[PDB]
Amino acid sequence: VHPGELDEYYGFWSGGHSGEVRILGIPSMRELMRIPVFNIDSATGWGITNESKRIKGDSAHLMTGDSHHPHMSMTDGSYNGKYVFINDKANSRVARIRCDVMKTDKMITIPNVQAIHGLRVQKVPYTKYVICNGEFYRSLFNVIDAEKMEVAFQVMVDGNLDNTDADYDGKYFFSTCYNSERDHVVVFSLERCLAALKAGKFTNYNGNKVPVLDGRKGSDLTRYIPVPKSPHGINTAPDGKYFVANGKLSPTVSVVEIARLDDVFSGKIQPRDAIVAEPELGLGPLHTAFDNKGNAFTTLFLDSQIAKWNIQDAIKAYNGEKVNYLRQKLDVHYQPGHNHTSQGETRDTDGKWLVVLCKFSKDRFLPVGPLRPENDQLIDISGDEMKLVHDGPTFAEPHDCMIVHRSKVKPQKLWTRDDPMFADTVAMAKQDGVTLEMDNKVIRDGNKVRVYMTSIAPNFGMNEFKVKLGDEVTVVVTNLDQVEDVTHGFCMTNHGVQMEVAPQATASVTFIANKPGVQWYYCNWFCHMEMRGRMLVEA
Amino acid sequence: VVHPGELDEYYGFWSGGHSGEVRILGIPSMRELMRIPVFNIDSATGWGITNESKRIKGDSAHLMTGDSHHPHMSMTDGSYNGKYVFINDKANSRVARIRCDVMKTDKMITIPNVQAIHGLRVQKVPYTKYVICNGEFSLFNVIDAEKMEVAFQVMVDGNLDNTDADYDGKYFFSTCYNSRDHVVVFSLERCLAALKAGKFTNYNGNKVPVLDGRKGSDLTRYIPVPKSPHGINTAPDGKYFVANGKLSPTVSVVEIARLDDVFSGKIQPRDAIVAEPELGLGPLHTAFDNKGNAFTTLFLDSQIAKWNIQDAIKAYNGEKVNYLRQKLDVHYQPGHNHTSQGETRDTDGKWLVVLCKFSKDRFLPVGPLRPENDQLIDISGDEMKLVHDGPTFAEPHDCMIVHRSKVKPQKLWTRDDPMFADTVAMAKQDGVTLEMDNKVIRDGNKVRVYMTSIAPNFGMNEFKVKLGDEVTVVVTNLDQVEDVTHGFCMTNHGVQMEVAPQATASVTFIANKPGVQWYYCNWFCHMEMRGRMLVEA
Repeated sequence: VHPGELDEYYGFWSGGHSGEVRILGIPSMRELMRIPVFNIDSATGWGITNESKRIKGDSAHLMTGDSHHPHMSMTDGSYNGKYVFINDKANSRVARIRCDVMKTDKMITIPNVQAIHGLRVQKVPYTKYVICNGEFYRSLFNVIDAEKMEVAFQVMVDGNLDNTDADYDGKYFFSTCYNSERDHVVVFSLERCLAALKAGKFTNYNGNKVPVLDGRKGSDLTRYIPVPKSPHGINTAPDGKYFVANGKLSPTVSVVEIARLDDVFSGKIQPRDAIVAEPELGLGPLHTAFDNKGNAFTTLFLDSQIAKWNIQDAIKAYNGEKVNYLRQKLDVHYQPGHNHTSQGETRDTDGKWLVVLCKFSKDRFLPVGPLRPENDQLIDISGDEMKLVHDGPTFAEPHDCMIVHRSKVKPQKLWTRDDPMFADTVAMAKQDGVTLEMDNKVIRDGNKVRVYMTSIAPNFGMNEFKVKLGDEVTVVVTNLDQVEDVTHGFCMTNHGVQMEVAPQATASVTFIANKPGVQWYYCNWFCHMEMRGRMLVEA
Repeated sequence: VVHPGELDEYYGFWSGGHSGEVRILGIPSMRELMRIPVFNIDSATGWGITNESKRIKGDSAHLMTGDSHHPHMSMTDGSYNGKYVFINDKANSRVARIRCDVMKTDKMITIPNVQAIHGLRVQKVPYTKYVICNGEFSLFNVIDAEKMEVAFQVMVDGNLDNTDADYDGKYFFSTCYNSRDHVVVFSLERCLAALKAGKFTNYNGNKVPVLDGRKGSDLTRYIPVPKSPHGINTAPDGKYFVANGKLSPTVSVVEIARLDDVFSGKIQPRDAIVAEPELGLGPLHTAFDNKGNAFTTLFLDSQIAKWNIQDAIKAYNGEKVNYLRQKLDVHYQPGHNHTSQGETRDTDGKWLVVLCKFSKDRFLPVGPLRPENDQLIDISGDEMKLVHDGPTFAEPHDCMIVHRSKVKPQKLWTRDDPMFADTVAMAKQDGVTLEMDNKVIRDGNKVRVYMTSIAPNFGMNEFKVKLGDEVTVVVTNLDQVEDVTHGFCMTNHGVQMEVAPQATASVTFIANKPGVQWYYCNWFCHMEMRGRMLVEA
């Protein structure tokens, strides 16, 4: 990607422990934007603005989180560009990002659980539900309503749940049990789950209304396919025909044929009969991604490699044929966890790019101290041979990523005044008699002051206001510029308050006027230089 | 082109801008290798939340944000020594020191008498004894690099913008954006003289020495420069500085040798100037190669102008000569630019980096918030060539490029490190030896819990607290291999922290939440590292 040329895909990377989501240019691998979710963001005021606190809700007091599995919504198994879903492994939260504006717009705490592993989206007919694994010793599969951001129901299971995926028919979800020689993949029949809901075969644990179903062994709702051993990843192939459970402690992967699952649910066949391959690949197989020619790419954590293999040949070998299913092994640097192909989790898998997330970079970059970056490696798989083309230092241990063709995402260039994200601020303003598109007013409410001001580069609509020492001050800034990329900032000097105000947005922030005398506020973002003003704090 | 297996030639220290951090970049890759938290609350490392970082932030530990402005590395003597990086928080009147051995912020001060801080540079020669910055009361601040305390302040007329230093240790310089305006020149020798002679005032409840550098004073000389000048940049031969015209289409070149005679009264302030070349609309900032050329950002024109300094001197004295060598479009609205080792005697003329404020069409769209564009230009050959377009987050104001040989960080922490010394001292008063103990100490409604970690285990499986107890967790990573960072994460309490090999970190929270509460090693250290805090009603 020379200068002047554009990337072909957007990458949505997990921020890991940074609590953000990152947008990347694929194949350049350059970071284009950071979207704050679970962190406190100095740049935007996310965590500190009243709008962001409202979105955070009950968890607004949390300052950190571990951004885990980012997935984008689909319509019938292709990305639709609408939302990106992400979980906080550390605090039992799932967040939704709206891709028109690239900001987090909803966040929920999942009830009845102390941790959240694994998040994926329903593929087909479209993303109605988001699924993830919870724990409290025992496990709960969670089905969340994507558009409502509410928990629909949960299914209690035998075992401890790890990763999840979904099929390409809308009938089934599945998850790996990391603990119960064999472990299992639990398969969830959605039809049967929804039936059981209408019948009223459910419980609520104390202090909530989330309906909990019984999906333990011998339930109608679930079948347990045995698989070795403490498996990790579970990955659906882009033809809808198989899924792969990744051995981890065992040097294999088990391939299951989704068409057989009905027969397992009827008792027409036994759970083991779902499995149609068990190819030995190498030590520590964690995660499998797929191309468009029926090959798979599996990360070998202990071996530090990617194994390319062919799924039809593996099925043939499990039936005693002499065919080589392993195509190639490629060293990676070092300790690969997850890997993802370009549009890989969808029907549009194009077989161009494989990304590998390696946990230890070692000698691969300049030394920068005891805290070291991870390595994200870009692999050209478009040809017969896999080829390592780029090493991407990466911060705070991203767990997972997602790659979408640019044609499927179309962000806004400006906010719109009716956006739900600052609707409640607009509501508050209306209560005070204030029209945000034209007014610069100060409202006095007891020991509170709300200060409504507009900004048009190169100045604020209010030169100054006067408050008392001690007063709780709320500042509502509306950026009335109508030109793309003309972000304004509001910074109240020496109070540790700053926030971006994008074109057409309103933002607000609340602080105590603790310091007496003339305080300066200004436009911190390049919006000029006059954008300046004074808060006179009186003794 | 840095291929897989090849390493970058230089480290870049990039301003975090409004992110409040410093970024470490590989040059010429332009890959972000690390983020050093400074003025921000960092979720990944716990910086801003841990007791160690709160101690370093001091009187500003309540602030949750800032705008990290000018990163500059220490020198000996006109050459980077890799020891420290200094950086200011424009928004909150703070300066911070990063130790490059550990790549962490080790000191932070709030500067007195000042309501905001703009420029920051390091003394070059004989070594980085002082760090200099500009404050609005305006005040010139001289900070003791090593001690991180303000040595003295100098009151001037007009409003200070950017600053630089000479290559002899005699003179500091600053632009005034408000009162032709001026560049104030400060004589260090005469400033130190006046300190010793007691010719200084104090303010308020600080005892910071404040000297008079207003017009007419012995300490300062005001050189007139058009118009609301921005950048002030010292050429790498030490002979000139350039003040950047901004509103005026020019740069002014002052000859540093002439400044003694300006201070003596032998020549006039205006006689300092030896070239005023016209370059283009909006000249903001200049960088230098190692062949006599300068590279100036033209903001309104959106270009870089390469010109020659000696030819501009010749043209100023009537000669019929062409000083302007090339103009280059950049994309778009160039603010600052820096050359590889450019602000030192080691300037190598390999690479120019340009910070442009508007991406517009250069990257995939990503919403109403757009990245800025950091453009890498190859300046080795005759003409300048654009080789790379670097999206950057949150408006980086400034950067510096240092050769990798001059930086040499630690692989591990050491137990005596002053960054956890007071924790170590607190553990000692509790009778605790951090390299071996897993203990719980009870004190009123305080609880101190000391634990060790060796992958894949915490030394303490579980402990018991009452509801509402104030709990400090001190974790010591005892692995001895590089790159085996651990984390401590107490689930559902919004507490996480990195614990690098041999380091100690502590975090204090209230146990608000009854019942079993899991903590674990969030960072890949795995997978057993788990443990239970039992909170009892």
